[PDB]
Amino acid sequence: RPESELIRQSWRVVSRSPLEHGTVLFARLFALEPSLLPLFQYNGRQFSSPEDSLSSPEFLDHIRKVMLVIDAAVTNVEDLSSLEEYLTSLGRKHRAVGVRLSSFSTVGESLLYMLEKSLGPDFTPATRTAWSRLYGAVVQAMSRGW
Amino acid sequence: RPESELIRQSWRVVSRSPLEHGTVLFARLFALEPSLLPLFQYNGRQFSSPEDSLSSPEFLDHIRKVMLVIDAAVTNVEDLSSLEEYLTSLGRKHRAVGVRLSSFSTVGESLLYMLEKSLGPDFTPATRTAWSRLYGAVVQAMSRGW
Amino acid sequence: RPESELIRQSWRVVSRSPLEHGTVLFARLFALEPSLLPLFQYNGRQFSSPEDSLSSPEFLDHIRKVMLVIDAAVTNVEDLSSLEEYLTSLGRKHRAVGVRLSSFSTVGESLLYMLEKSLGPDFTPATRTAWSRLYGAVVQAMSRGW
Amino acid sequence: RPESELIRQSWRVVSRSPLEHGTVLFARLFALEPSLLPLFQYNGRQFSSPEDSLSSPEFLDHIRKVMLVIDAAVTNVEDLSSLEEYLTSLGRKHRAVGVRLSSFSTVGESLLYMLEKSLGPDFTPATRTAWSRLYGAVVQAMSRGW
Amino acid sequence: RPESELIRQSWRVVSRSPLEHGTVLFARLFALEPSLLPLFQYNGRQFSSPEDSLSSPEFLDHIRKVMLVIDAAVTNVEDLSSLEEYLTSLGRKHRAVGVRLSSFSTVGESLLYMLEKSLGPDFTPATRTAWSRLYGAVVQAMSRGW
Amino acid sequence: RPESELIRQSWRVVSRSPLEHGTVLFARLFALEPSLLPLFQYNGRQFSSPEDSLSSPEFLDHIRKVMLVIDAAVTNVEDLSSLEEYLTSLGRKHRAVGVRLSSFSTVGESLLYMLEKSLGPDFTPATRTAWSRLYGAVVQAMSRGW
Ligand code: HEM
Ligand code: HEM
Ligand code: HEM
Ligand code: HEM
Ligand code: HEM
Ligand code: HEM
Repeated sequence: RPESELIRQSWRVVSRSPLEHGTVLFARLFALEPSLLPLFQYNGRQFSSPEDSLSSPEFLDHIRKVMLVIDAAVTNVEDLSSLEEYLTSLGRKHRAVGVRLSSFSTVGESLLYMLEKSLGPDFTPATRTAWSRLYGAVVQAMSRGW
Repeated sequence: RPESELIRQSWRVVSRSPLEHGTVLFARLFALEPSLLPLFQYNGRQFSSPEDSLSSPEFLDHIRKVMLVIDAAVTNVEDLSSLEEYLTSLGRKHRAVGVRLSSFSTVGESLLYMLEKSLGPDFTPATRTAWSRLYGAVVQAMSRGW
Repeated sequence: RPESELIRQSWRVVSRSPLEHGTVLFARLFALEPSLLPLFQYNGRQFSSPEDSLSSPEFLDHIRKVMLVIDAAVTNVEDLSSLEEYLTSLGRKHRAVGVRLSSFSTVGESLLYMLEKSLGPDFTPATRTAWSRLYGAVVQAMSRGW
Repeated sequence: RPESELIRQSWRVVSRSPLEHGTVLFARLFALEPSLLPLFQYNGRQFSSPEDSLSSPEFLDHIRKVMLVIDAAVTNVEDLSSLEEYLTSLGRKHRAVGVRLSSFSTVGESLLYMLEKSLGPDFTPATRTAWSRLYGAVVQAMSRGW
Repeated sequence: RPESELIRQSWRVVSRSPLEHGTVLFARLFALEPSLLPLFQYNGRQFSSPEDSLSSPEFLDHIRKVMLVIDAAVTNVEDLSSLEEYLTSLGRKHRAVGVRLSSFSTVGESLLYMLEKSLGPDFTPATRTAWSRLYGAVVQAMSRGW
Repeated sequence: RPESELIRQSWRVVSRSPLEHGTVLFARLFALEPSLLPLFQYNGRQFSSPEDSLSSPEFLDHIRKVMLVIDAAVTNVEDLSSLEEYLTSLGRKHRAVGVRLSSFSTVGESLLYMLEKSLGPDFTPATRTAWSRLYGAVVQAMSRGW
């Protein structure tokens, strides 16, 4: 894939500061779909507002985990089947905790939003399409699990 | 069930003032999912904002009805099969008016939110888990209807 | 004042259920001006969302207090100078806790909103103007205090 | 259908200024379901806020297209099978771009909202029911496509 | 002023469709400051949500009036003292209806937002600064009135 | 001051990760007062949504600056007059860019919110009061400038 280098080059920016960038992704996600806020429950409490999630060490650690799994997809962008079973197992964990398959698009839109805002003019049409394809391949792998 | 007493003890607080507590539950529900606001249409009009629903006698009467059905679940917590057909009939009514099965989780999260906020430190881990199980049993009964 | 009976007649509806109606007024107030939410701090904690305030016994008791002071204005609508010093003392308490004079209009708009929604077609033009005048007279009395 | 004239008479108001009215419909749609905002992507960019969509010529042109297709349904209200294949083809296009069948209700609620707000007292019970039936027939035609 | 041509050239875009552009400005204004929504009251009713304002013929006519007064400022950009008394009289009307001097900045930010979104890359730094200066001169003229 | 150690001890938590904590403070600030979003304009563009600010390197650098100035107040908590002229000069800069004195309370509430959420049960009554006093002393110093 020639778009493998578009993904690698565009991820370098974000990968140097994964929590700041992941913070944009989750801020966007809760602005688009605040009904996902209750899925993140730590110490038996529900976040009242999206800004409450940003004060939780557990939640910020969850952001870091998400960013490491996207980073792994980037590392394996030229295949992606090297991570197939890890992603199917990650999908099984999602279904277990009550996440719906239909919510995948909103997370993808939040990731694309975060990339658009970080790269500016460098988030070219080809770069956008390459990320949509990567994300789609990741979600397909995770979808085996429902 | 030993958690039957956790449910009964925790419901006494809320059951003494069902409209105030139900008001928290619906306020939370519309904050998490404002797309449910149009399902409550009285006198051929749509609520523009969540606060509009709180001014409607019909809507507040709907809150009271919801709270009485949760109260009935509490009264029958040691079985729950005593209410099985009433709940299946309630499920049929829901499908009829356009409510989706997928919205059950958001209502459950709103109920758990209302209980967390009312009980504070008394909403222990065991109490939380007991309510999730009760609510799950109620939704399972209602789900026969779609 | 002939509008004294418009105020008395229109207040009877609301006065029979002061917490439900006051709940609409404060729900509207926080929807219009969420920056007022932090002024209501009980047990050293800030409400994260407007729906959090509706779960607080202290806050609901504050609503009841507000509704009793509007009720007192209605009781004294034919004069209003009978309550002048009580209202000036209430104004002093407001300035003390950090409330700004400029926020009076938003509270007035929330009260008028609550009355419009409760009375429907009975909230005639004359009724609206009578309430605006009463509220203005109340705020003038309270404004001595800043 | 006798409600054919209720639909025609009520549409004349809106049809004279299709962009202003369509603007209400989409403003309502994004207020109820902001997660639909990312589906409208032009020039490789995502709208950050609903008000951003109203500044986009492409988006306003999309509103005009939607309003012309509702207008065509009105023109063919006495049958509706004259437009069956056009609507099935429109449904296929929707599935292609990632729109879910479940989102149809929210668009219907936004259309009914726009009609209620435009007609006021002229949006009688019979008029409301006639539009719900028309919209339902349109969505049924479009649903063949998923 | 050499920035007189930057203002004239940038206004031509917007002036051809004043209601669509004014709609962006007011949508932005209510998103930034929803407490201004109650100031626009027609037929003795308050808008519950910003989208309600967009359904009101009176409100859309108010948008057109605002856009004509900005257009007049553009027409007189090389002086602006030709409109001094009209603007002072407009300021007096504002104070009368309860608008605060402090709200001028938010309206200016909404206008600049609308211009940024309409012009894109054509809303250069010099164009931005020229509009800020024009708007400031308009508000100074209107401020005599409080 | 004995509350000097309450401030120092409570700041250690936050001072180790100033951007994450500052991010909570600004997220809260924009949730309470979205009309402050346009004051942060970089590269001649306005943030459409609060989440847009979190993607801006300039804005995140502004957060770091704010956190360093609060850190300086903590370092000088036993006097605070050691920073008097720096703070008066910072106040002059604020007035210059259009910030209002009245917005100080909302920033203080956002800071207290961030501290409450970071410390949990360690944000005792005495700790809360100590921070309110420090913040008040800072704002008093900055207020010379308007
Ligand atoms: C369908 C949309 C999604 C939703 C609603 C969702 C939500 C969640 C939730 C609620 C958790 C558990 C939180 C906790 O208990 O700490 C979680 C875990 C996680 N998510 Fe997602 N998620 C979605 C998609 C994704 C995607 C697309 C990825 C990246 C490939 C991802 C990466 C992760 C990771 C790495 C974890 C930690 C799993 C573990 O505990 O081993 N998620 N997600
Ligand atoms: C799936 C999530 C739900 C949604 C979206 C929903 C929505 C609705 C709606 C729109 C109505 C009709 C309103 C009216 O016309 O007055 C209704 C009725 C009602 N709901 Fe729900 N509901 C949900 C779940 C529940 C649950 C979990 C309970 C409690 C077990 C419940 C209790 C009731 C009751 C008691 C009624 C009145 C039924 C009757 O007319 O006989 N609902 N609900
Ligand atoms: C200017 C707009 C207003 C704001 C921001 C405001 C806010 C507040 C706050 C923050 C409190 C103290 C809460 C507590 O510690 O429990 C309070 C108390 C109160 N307010 Fe207001 N208020 C406003 C106007 C009014 C008006 C117009 C009335 C009715 C005439 C009113 C009636 C009351 C009453 C009766 C109390 C309780 C006072 C006491 O402790 O003795 N307020 N208000
Ligand atoms: C299920 C709810 C719906 C959603 C989420 C939705 C969303 C969309 C989207 C994302 C597009 C493409 C935008 C673009 O690329 O410019 C579109 C196109 C369109 N929609 Fe919808 N839509 C829905 C239902 C409807 C309905 C009920 C109608 C009217 C019958 C309608 C009329 C149209 C038309 C006429 C187009 C242009 C199609 C073309 O490119 O040929 N949509 N819609
Ligand atoms: C300070 C911020 C402002 C606020 C809160 C505000 C609000 C209002 C309100 C509430 C009205 C009366 C609505 C009605 O009854 O129909 C009005 C009228 C109007 N405004 Fe503003 N406005 C502001 C600034 C401006 C600016 C900067 C301009 C353009 C120079 C402007 C142009 C107009 C015009 C032309 C009218 C119609 C006046 C008339 O009745 O003769 N406004 N405004
Ligand atoms: C009154 C409420 C406040 C508002 C609305 C406000 C807003 C702003 C704005 C708009 C800027 C300039 C942004 C830029 O161009 O990058 C700024 C700068 C700054 N603010 Fe605030 N601010 C407030 C209070 C405070 C407080 C209480 C502190 C901490 C003591 C603070 C610390 C700073 C610092 C350190 C800077 C950078 C100044 C420089 O350029 O030298 N601000 N603030």
